[PDB]
Amino acid sequence: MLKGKKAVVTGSTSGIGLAMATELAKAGADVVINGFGQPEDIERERSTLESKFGVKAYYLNADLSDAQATRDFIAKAAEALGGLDILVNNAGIQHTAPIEEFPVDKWNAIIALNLSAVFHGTAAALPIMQKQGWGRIINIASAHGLVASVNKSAYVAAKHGVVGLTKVTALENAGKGITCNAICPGWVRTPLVEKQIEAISQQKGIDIEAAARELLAEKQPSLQFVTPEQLGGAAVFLSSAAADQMTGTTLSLDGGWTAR
Amino acid sequence: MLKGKKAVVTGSTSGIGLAMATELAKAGADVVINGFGQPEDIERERSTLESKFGVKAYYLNADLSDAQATRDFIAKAAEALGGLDILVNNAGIQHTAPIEEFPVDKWNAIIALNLSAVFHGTAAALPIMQKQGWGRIINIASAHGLVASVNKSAYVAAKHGVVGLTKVTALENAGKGITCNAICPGWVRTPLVEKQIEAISQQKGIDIEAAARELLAEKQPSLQFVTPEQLGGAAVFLSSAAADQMTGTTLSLDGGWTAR
Amino acid sequence: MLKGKKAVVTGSTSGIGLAMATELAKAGADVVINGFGQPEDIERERSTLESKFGVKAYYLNADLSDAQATRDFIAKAAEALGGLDILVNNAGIQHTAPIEEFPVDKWNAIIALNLSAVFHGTAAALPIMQKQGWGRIINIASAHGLVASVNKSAYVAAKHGVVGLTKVTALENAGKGITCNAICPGWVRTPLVEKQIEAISQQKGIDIEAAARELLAEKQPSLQFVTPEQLGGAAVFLSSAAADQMTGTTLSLDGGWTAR
Amino acid sequence: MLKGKKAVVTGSTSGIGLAMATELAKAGADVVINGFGQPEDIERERSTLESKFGVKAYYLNADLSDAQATRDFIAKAAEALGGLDILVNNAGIQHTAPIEEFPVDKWNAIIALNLSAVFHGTAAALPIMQKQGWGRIINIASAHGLVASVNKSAYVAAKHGVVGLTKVTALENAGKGITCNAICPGWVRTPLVEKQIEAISQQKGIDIEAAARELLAEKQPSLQFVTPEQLGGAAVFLSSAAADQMTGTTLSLDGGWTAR
Ligand SMILES: NC(=O)c1ccc[n+]([C@@H]2O[C@H](COP(=O)([O-])OP(=O)(O)OC[C@H]3O[C@@H](n4cnc5c(N)ncnc54)[C@H](O)[C@@H]3O)[C@@H](O)[C@H]2O)c1
Ligand SMILES: NC(=O)c1ccc[n+]([C@@H]2O[C@H](COP(=O)([O-])OP(=O)(O)OC[C@H]3O[C@@H](n4cnc5c(N)ncnc54)[C@H](O)[C@@H]3O)[C@@H](O)[C@H]2O)c1
Ligand SMILES: NC(=O)c1ccc[n+]([C@@H]2O[C@H](COP(=O)([O-])OP(=O)(O)OC[C@H]3O[C@@H](n4cnc5c(N)ncnc54)[C@H](O)[C@@H]3O)[C@@H](O)[C@H]2O)c1
Ligand SMILES: NC(=O)c1ccc[n+]([C@@H]2O[C@H](COP(=O)([O-])OP(=O)(O)OC[C@H]3O[C@@H](n4cnc5c(N)ncnc54)[C@H](O)[C@@H]3O)[C@@H](O)[C@H]2O)c1
Ligand code: NA
Ligand code: NA
Repeated sequence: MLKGKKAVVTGSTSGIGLAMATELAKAGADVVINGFGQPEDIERERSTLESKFGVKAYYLNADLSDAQATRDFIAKAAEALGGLDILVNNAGIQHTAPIEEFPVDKWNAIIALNLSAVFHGTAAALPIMQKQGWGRIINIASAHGLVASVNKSAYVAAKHGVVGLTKVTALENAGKGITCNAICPGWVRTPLVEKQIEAISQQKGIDIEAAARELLAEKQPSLQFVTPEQLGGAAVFLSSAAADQMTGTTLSLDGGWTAR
Repeated sequence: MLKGKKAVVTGSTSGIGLAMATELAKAGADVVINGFGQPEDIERERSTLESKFGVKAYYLNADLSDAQATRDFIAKAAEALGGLDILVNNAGIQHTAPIEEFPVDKWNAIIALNLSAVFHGTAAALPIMQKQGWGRIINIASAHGLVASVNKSAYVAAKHGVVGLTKVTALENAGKGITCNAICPGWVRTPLVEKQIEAISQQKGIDIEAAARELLAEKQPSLQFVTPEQLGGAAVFLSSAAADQMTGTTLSLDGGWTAR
Repeated sequence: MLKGKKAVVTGSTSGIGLAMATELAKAGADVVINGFGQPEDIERERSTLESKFGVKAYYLNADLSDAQATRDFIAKAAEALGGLDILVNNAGIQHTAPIEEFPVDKWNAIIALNLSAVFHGTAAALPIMQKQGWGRIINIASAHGLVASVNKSAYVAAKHGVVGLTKVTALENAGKGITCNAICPGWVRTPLVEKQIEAISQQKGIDIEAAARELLAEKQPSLQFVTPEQLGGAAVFLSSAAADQMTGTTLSLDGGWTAR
Repeated sequence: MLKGKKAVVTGSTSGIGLAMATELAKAGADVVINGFGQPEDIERERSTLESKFGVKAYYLNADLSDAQATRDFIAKAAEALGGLDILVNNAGIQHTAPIEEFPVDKWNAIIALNLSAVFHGTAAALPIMQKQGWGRIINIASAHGLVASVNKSAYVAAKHGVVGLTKVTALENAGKGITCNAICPGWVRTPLVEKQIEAISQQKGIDIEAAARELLAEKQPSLQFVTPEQLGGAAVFLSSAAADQMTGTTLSLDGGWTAR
């Protein structure tokens, strides 16, 4: 547990990030959440963190595709929390197309959010962590940080970048009480994946649940989705003392994707 | 936690394996321990598992360099425990020499224990796990399962083998409720490493603690040893529900060794 | 050999790229070269390709940190050559600083050139290669595409990105007669590295050649630099028929860096 | 080219090894071949190396699953050739079964040949290479040296072991003029694979060529087999000066297998 700890999760209004936020609050951390969505939904999430788990929670809206906005977000988060012990760099987007058709503006958007925001958020968080001699940076990469699939040039590039950046962060901070690791999930049935399921379903002329099975069968040997709650549990483990010497590495929760 | 669970740890009379056993018993598992040592020491360890943690504990002596003895060990362990939910394949040895000088009998001994015993123990455990639709196989590999160092041909080969075998085990059992993963530690200050520290100390004409620092500085960016307790905590995480879709992968606790 | 082939090498006015260009021309390819430098030097290089090797050579100035300029460069290159069989994405820059001090504009410049230019150049080249059913895309990544070092966040990220992008390119084009691979060199004594050598020399108060030895000793077990000519030979091999089923992979020429 | 060079290829009476031998002889090396088969066939192969390529060729029968026989084989090979510049450790076997059914004697046979023979052959060859300050050790691993498939526990373990051993060999010999690398092929249509094709064909009730397509489609994105001649060309490249700083690494010729 994490009582007393101060955590920030990017892209935590929904999906994996919301589950990360929830598991951290359940472990006793105060939490800054972030991301887009309907204002009434975001506020109900923020207030639920506080009323279920007895922590402080803050929502800071920032579009993390802008470098300065990300750096300012971290400073505001730290001010809200009174410190910053755990940063989860989670916000991300996807777009599928073959390379020769891949929109330039989608390349730029995915690099900006999925890769550069991790750099700017880390850069802003590190001096706070270095001053207190304790920190956790948890980057949400992907199985696509280690291997590739067709039609995902920007995302694969970005996620491979995140894995590299994680290593660098870990080595620069080696021995300082700060670790940096990349969680690399396989398929998790959030809206980011439901769109891909829907696309397969129209391509193949099949019901959505058949399409979900086809999506799994191609990549994920277990034939089951990874859950956001599992991922939250992994982030809680990374934040624990057992993981004090776990740094610069990848934690794959991928149902076997990368074993073959 | 693991209340009700039945665990076997090979090479658990001392070192990392003893800490694994201890963390599993603390989480509520009954435990079979194994390995060499003074009989009075081994019995005090066995009885301490029971009296501190309120579990059942058994010591089964088996030299796991013999295939049949390993397979018979698993059967006896399962009979003692009334089942087998978690197998930790930990027992291992080391010998350093350059390849052209590496004793053939040391090659054979390290392959037999560090690689083949993992295969024979898994083979014996799997049908039990397959019948109950739940299992954890946790192989203790090394950073030397992913990268190399000089003078460790047999050990590096073996540990790379263990990582491959882990993948295979995971894929054959994908979706059955059984996962298989390899913990890959960096330096942990057990007697296996203290011998290497002593060897450096004589080579360099320096005190043991200087030698320990030199051993770390060459490989492990954090400049701190991984602890057996950290490793036990990782094994407990691998046994948890959060790790239900973690299979076929490596969990590096290595102070940054593999990041560079 | 490559008689008849049409090759483009980015960042080929000096360094590794010039050697790539030279080895390709020696194998009989016509070559488009690119990059910055003194106009008289660039023209002597262009004319030397033609007069020593009896090929056609063209210099096209393009700043490949601009997406549209890269895409237009490829189109102009193809028009000059009358086709495009081999693309070597080589141009790159470096900047060293720890993350919290790393200039934002240097992050952006290194991502733009070292990662995004590979994407835009590939995207423009692919349809030409797809129409003729033969192509080679050769991306110059680095040992820093697979592992990290301190103070190189942007470059490591970018080069890891290039390795991911290489995979994607290879899978999208699998079986079409087009391969895509990443050459991953260790240290090569170009001006990009001589600046780092000079920096070590001032930090340590030592002569340049001592500093060059220290730079090698830390990373590169062979204690010798990789040469640009070796790299050119690797690119020629990748362009050969023996490499028709070599695709989506990395070719490390790194003196052992990534083995440990 | 390799005029003057002295090469040994294990398991070169047929398959990949025969093609390796042939490409080396074509490049001008004298060659020792090895392996099982009909005596009239083996002698026609030996004499053909000499009469087509104008080199000396020798057949030495040794069962390389025996350590001493392997070490004695190398000594006899060196005596026949008058030296030993290039060793290709190629001989291997396969057996498919799930782990719990995998015969113990097949585990032992595959570890002995596919892993331990590489160690014993390297150990015997190294002192010869160290004395002349030049050598090439080329280990034939597999895509199964980097990733896994079901029902191939022993082979995957062994091939992962070979990749580890390759690294160690390279680091111990770093800077001595000796390199060690692992070629990692995907599917190559030799008798080792034709048996697996036949097995699929009976499982699925389909013609052999359909079965060959299914075998490729599952693993190898290019949908085409790697050829033995391609592999021979890779071994010739590894033996060249361009590869003087290529050491401790893997060269994947796998049609994209490991990119996804
Ligand atoms: N779903 C999966 O299968 C899967 C697998 C591996 C990795 N991932 C990664 O997990 C992360 C979360 O994915 P998800 O599936 O939960 O997606 P999601 O689409 O469900 O959630 C994305 C979150 O990011 C926020 N966000 C989007 N653009 C933003 C911006 N510019 N600035 C700030 N916040 C922004 C969204 O509002 C939301 O909170 C992403 O990095 C994704 O790449 C997902
Ligand atoms: N110490 C480290 O730095 C380190 C790092 C990474 C991986 N490892 C691995 O962790 C495992 C445990 O190592 P350790 O450092 O605790 O070593 P250790 O020498 O302290 O303990 C080895 C244990 O194995 C037992 N054992 C030895 N031979 C056996 C045999 N033939 N049959 C049954 N049991 C036998 C010993 O009695 C003891 O219980 C080994 O697999 C080792 O490779 C260790
Ligand atoms: N030198 C090494 O040790 C080493 C090792 C591994 C990988 N690399 C990579 O090899 C590649 C070449 O490096 P190098 O050492 O030859 O460097 P270099 O500095 O000697 O040459 C860089 C080349 O890129 C050109 N270039 C720079 N900015 C450009 C721009 N915006 N547009 C177009 N061209 C531009 C330069 O004019 C020059 O031709 C880079 O991608 C580098 O990352 C180098
Ligand atoms: N065929 C493939 O798809 C493929 C792919 C990747 C790696 N490999 C590896 O390539 C190597 C050659 O495989 P192949 O497909 O050519 O197989 P093969 O069965 O066609 O040839 C095997 C060769 O090894 C010899 N051999 C077998 N047992 C031996 C022993 N005990 N001692 C000495 N020689 C012995 C055989 O006589 C023959 O010369 C093996 O290491 C295999 O693992 C093959
Ligand atoms: Na893979
Ligand atoms: Na490494």
